[PDB]
Amino acid sequence: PHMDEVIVNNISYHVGDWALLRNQNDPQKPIVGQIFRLWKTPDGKQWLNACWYYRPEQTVHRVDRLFYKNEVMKTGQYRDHLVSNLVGKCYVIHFTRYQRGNPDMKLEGPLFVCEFRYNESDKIFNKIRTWKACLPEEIREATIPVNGRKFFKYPSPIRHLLPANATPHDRVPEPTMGSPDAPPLVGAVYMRPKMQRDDLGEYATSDDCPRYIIRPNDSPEEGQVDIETGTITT
Amino acid sequence: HMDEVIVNNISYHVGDWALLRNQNDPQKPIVGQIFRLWKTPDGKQWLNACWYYRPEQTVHRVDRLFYKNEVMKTGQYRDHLVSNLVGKCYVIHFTRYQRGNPDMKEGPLFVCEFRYNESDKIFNKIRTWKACLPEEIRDLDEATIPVNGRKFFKYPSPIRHLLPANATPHDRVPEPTMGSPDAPPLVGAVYMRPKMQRDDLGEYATSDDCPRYIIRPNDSPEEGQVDIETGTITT
Ligand SMILES: [Cl-]
Ligand SMILES: [Cl-]
Ligand SMILES: [Cl-]
Ligand SMILES: [Cl-]
Ligand SMILES: [Cl-]
Repeated sequence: PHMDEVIVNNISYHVGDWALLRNQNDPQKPIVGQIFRLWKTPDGKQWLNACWYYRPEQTVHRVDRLFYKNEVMKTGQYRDHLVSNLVGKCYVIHFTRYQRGNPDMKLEGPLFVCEFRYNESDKIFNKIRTWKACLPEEIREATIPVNGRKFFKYPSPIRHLLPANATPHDRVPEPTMGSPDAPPLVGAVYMRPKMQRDDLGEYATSDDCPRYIIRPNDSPEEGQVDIETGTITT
Repeated sequence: HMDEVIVNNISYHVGDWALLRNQNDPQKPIVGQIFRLWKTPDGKQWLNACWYYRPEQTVHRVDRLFYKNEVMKTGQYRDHLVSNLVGKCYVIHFTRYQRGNPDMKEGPLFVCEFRYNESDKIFNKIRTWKACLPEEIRDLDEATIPVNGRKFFKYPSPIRHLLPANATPHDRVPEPTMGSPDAPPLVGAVYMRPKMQRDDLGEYATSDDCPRYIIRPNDSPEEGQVDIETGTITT
């Protein structure tokens, strides 16, 4: 609670900003996060606190779970970093909002989409339906409407990590830890029975899937696909 | 991002000296000074205090002397839940307490002369006291009431009884033992060293010399007024 701004490599950061931080577990895949607090310590160094958002490969989940192209999940981790950890800006958008249009902004980096909060303790994904309560209180934006947008969802990036002797009644596995001051080195996958009803299109094995979701190999043959965001309009 | 914190109907502000619950000893609180306060997304209120050790919590020569209520400054800037605050206190700078008294009224009176190196176990006399404070009050001037002819009783180490039975003047500096990591050491250690002839700060009981403003154990003067709580004597 000292500073309203910090500058790193000729770039400003403020509380509320979406930014990337150095990951000690993978120097090429940065931690995606949002700054909640800035300050200076007695020694002159500048510090910040960001709520960590995990990439799919960093979570523990069923092997059949599908993700959006650039999906991230919010955690209960709020961590302190030397501002010299910042490696650039990005932008995380709430899926419900992104369903209806694009952010009216000039993104200064990669765009990530979030639909779920991740319960690190019980390994449980929960749809966030009140984005506002997730943000720092001192920031609680326009949107460019798009006609009928759909989302390609893709299989787990760590689906190849299912144990050879897995069963649908296995205990939920633990993530693998690397550096203590970093996101999990790698999550883990496990097996469960199919389901009939699937309101949010979470799993590839479910009988039902929402109409705005295109599951792998469904392969439509009409519309315009945005390779980068894996979105499609028609 | 907070201005003040109210615990048990007591207001705490940055730059304040206070007592924090010590998980190694519920009746011997951590002495600290509040460097900053803030609220986390969940609403809990936090603070960052610079820890100050008591003698029993440090590693030092078995013949080291200490003032009554002496504390040392450390490099430990720790975060606490403000619920940890158990009371106010005040830490005064030896050189100041040497000339007189603080001109104010909210708890136990400690004095600090030395800062403590946790890596090499070195005590270094503090000459620039303002540099140890939070930036916000670093240049704030305080009132001191002059007291002529004040001397200090020094006291033998409270953990002298922990000297190994086979100690020598050339044994390596020992390590403290840690209890809770969310707390200062459960207890420090003592070791032996050859004594010195010149000792300006009156640090050791075996030194030939001792400055005039210090009175070592057994060296009792048969005149003057003694304040029991602080071990100060005048006239
Ligand atoms: Cl899952
Ligand atoms: Cl760091
Ligand atoms: Cl595609
Ligand atoms: Cl010593
Ligand atoms: Cl705590």
